[PDB]
Amino acid sequence: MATGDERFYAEHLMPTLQGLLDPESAHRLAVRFTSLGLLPRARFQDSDMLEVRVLGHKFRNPVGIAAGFDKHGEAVDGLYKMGFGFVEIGSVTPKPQEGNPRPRVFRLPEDQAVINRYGFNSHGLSVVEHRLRARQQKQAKLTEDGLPLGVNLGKNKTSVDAAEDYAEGVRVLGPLADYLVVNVSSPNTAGLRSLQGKAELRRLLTKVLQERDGLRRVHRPAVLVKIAPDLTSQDKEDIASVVKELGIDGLIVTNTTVSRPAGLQGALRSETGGLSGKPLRDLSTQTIREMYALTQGRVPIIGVGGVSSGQDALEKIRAGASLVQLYTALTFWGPPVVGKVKRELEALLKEQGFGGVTDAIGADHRR
Ligand SMILES: Cc1cc2nc3c(=O)[nH]c(=O)nc-3n(C[C@H](O)[C@H](O)[C@H](O)COP(=O)(O)O)c2cc1C
Ligand SMILES: O=C(O)c1[nH]c(=O)[nH]c(=O)c1CCc1ccc(-c2ccccc2)cc1
Ligand SMILES: CCCCCCCCCC[N+](C)(C)[O-]
Ligand SMILES: CCCCCCCCCC[N+](C)(C)[O-]
Ligand SMILES: CCCCCCCCCC[N+](C)(C)[O-]
Ligand SMILES: CCCCCCCCCC[N+](C)(C)[O-]
Ligand SMILES: CCCCCCCCCC[N+](C)(C)[O-]
Ligand SMILES: CCCCCCCCCC[N+](C)(C)[O-]
Ligand SMILES: O=C(O)c1cc(=O)[nH]c(=O)[nH]1
Ligand SMILES: [Cl-]
Repeated sequence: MATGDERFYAEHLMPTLQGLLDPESAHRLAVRFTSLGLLPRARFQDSDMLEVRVLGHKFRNPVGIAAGFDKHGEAVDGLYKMGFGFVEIGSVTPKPQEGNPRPRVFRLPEDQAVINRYGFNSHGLSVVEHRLRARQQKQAKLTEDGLPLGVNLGKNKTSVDAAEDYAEGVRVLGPLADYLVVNVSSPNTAGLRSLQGKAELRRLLTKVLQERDGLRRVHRPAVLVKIAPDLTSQDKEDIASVVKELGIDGLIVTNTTVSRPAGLQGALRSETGGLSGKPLRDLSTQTIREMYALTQGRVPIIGVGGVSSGQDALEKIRAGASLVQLYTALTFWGPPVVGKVKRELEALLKEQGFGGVTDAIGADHRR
């Protein structure tokens, strides 16, 4: 196949919207529309070849919405409707906070990229908890039906105890989540990425895991750590070592990059913030590949960064990802991108002689 809506969105609707509205306004409107289920028809029907079992769950397809689109858990059901196999909300911080001053998001159209410096704009734990609670049973059913929910946790700008911020998040939202993410890789909170270093991480993660283990069984989420694409080889080794020592459930690979790859064309390339989309794609993929190897393929990875096609998804899966996420591609191609990626991925799995996604995970390593 290959669709009318895909072409219409790509060639007319999205460019027109970007023309009318700055990126943060467009994002806010998109959250609203999605929250109301005002979406183009998602014709694609997930086949069994797309199902994955990981992280204590069944995932009907392996394509999720990355953190940052639904920061505050306002559009979860709309996102499933859009065809994502799983939804991750957040980052959520303990107390509400405004984030950085505007403008703080920038398009690089020539690069199929975005740069953001939101700074964990967040409604806070309390608000989000209540919002999730209002739909908790409906989510339990969705999760049973292979449509899990992740919650990504951040820390407030003025916090004097990062580990406590994460612990508070585990206590408040963990009971509502299939998986939690310790996001220690935003580039837009001072000092945060230092939490990726070995001693800090071990201390923070031990606390987080303790908190988690203290939740009742039916409310006990998987815990993953989301890492930057900008780590040294030493940092990566250290993270793998800690994940193994502590039994962390998985990794999310990667956040945005503070690098500016050679060749960027957008006028806005030198704006401060994290860069996402196509220029991030292979950097991301390579990081997955390295982490999979460092963890002996025993630690589930959710691969993210510059996925806008089936090939992109498959490349990450073959590199070691059990699941993938996308955000920036949505910002270019709109909702039809979801079915596009899934249709393309199913075709390529068939063409490469995989019985389904599961058979492709980590395949490059076994060559
Ligand atoms: C506007 C924007 C906001 C984001 N905010 C968050 C966040 O709150 N937490 C997080 O873990 N990642 C956040 N990210 C990163 C994405 O989850 C993802 O890791 C990254 O953008 C790479 O995927 P992509 O190239 O498909 O966008 C954000 C990304 C963008 C573009
Ligand atoms: O337009 C953007 O630049 C932008 N930037 C971001 O950083 N985040 C965003 O979310 C966006 C907007 C992307 C978007 C997503 C969904 C839609 C949509 C939703 C429902 C129905 C039709 C379109 C439209 C635009
Ligand atoms: C101005 C010359 C015509 C170019 C417009 C592009 C053709 C249609 C694009 C795809 N469609 C919107 C029909 O789905
Ligand atoms: C609310 C819709 C207002 C639309 C006004 C702009 C129409 C320009 C069409 C541009 N394009 C050829 C890319 O579709
Ligand atoms: C109101 C300012 C002009 C924007 C009108 C909306 C259509 C913009 C489409 C731009 N472009 C031709 C590059 O697609
Ligand atoms: C709402 C402020 C700017 C308008 C941008 C585009 C809105 C398009 C509305 C489409 N719809 C068919 C649902 O009415
Ligand atoms: C009814 C047409 C409304 C005029 C819209 C003016 C364009 C807004 C500027 C957005 N921008 C090009 C900076 O993205
Ligand atoms: C955030 C920009 C949204 C603009 C276009 C919305 C199109 C909605 C189509 C709804 N329908 C249910 C009619 O498909
Ligand atoms: O809120 C942000 O600035 C944000 C958080 C995150 O983890 N990644 C990112 O690119 N932006
Ligand atoms: Cl420059």
